[PDB]
Amino acid sequence: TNNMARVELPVINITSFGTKPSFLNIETKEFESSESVVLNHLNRYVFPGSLLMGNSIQDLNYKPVFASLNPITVSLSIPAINQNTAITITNPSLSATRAAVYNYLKTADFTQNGQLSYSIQQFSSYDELKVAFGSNVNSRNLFGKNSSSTNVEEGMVARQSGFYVKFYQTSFTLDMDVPNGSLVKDNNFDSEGIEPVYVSSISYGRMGILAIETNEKAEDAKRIINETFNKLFYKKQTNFSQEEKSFIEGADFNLYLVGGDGSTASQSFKGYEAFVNHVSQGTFSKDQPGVPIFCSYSYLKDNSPVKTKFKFDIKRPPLYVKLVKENMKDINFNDPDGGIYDNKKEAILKIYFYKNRSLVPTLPNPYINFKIREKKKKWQSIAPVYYSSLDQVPFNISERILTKQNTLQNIFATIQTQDNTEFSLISRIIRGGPAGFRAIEINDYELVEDSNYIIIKD
Ligand code: NA
Repeated sequence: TNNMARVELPVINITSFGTKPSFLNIETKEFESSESVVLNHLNRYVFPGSLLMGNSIQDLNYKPVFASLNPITVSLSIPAINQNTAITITNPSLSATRAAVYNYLKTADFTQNGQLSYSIQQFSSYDELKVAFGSNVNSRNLFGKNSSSTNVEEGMVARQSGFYVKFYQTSFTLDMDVPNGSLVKDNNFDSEGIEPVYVSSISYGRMGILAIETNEKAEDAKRIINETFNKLFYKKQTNFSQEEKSFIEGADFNLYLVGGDGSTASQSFKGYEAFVNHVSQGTFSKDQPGVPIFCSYSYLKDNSPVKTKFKFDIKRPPLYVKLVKENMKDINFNDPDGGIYDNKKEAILKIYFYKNRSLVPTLPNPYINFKIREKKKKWQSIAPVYYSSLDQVPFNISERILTKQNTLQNIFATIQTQDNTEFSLISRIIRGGPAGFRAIEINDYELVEDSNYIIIKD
């Protein structure tokens, strides 16, 4: 009605844990998007010219501003068949858009599958999927991740590796010409003091965001996902390999589908049959030609593009480590209680790397330093000495700090402690020689406290 304030859209702050979208750095990262996925409950507000409260778009809590609008001219493209046609919509509204579109399509050549696209991103927090939606939508709620599993933080990838596949089929697009003058006819409308935005570009069709958690290794998961999407989604081919089918059988899949008929589907699944049902190309027709899957907005005053700003706070992935004695061999070389008792306890030391206290594996980068203390207690006597417990033995104590990295890039590492063998000496105890202690060598190995990891001692 009178003057209007431009509400600055806040920077969307995303905390991630070792992950970011592939298009970055090519810790903190700032970047921008200009397309927003249109959840299908909002489709009625997403049409060329649609006027929305300027402070209501980033959280997707669209609030329309009722106003009388001048005619608008849009380019209607079917990109799968490189067709472009200009149409003027005299009275911008949802229903003016649909009447123009449906009427054009009844006579036009169309597309069965539209223009295909997919892209893969790694992620660790479900907040990061906000990037794929191009808004501050609560992606945790959309994927069912706003509750805490016992001893695994809420909103997180639970398995080793998380990936999301944003994939969509664009049947047609609507792109406004920049208004030559005023988008609105008269400035009596009530925008509650706030400069509004209007919808200036829309892509139509169907879109999914497929969340994939898996315990396979990130490098192999990215590869398998990409190759199966290429084969199935791009090339309509179901002949997968033995490697692909088994990854599909073991991965957790969570699909958020912006259906091309207006429906919204959240589907969890597993298995090659399900994967082929949900990743196969949808099909369009003239009576179901697609619905808004993403859009872009422009400011009313100056038609300038509304930008959604993202700031990733990339934290270090959580690292839990457990020292474990494997292939334990305990040999009593003799023991007749006629002098001799010789026990040699040997094991292969392994550190296992974990994402959380539920023992989900992780693969720390090869530069993180793991420290293991070898506390050697050594004690000898020519004749056997009686101690009620080993606490009372006057050990010659000595310590080494062993340093190890995940050189071989696995979810565990063997800690070699001696030349030309993988075995560590845990204890050599000789008794009698008679029924007391003649020689005690025990190595107590324990992880050393460090800021780069949390020790699980179990
Ligand atoms: Na939608």
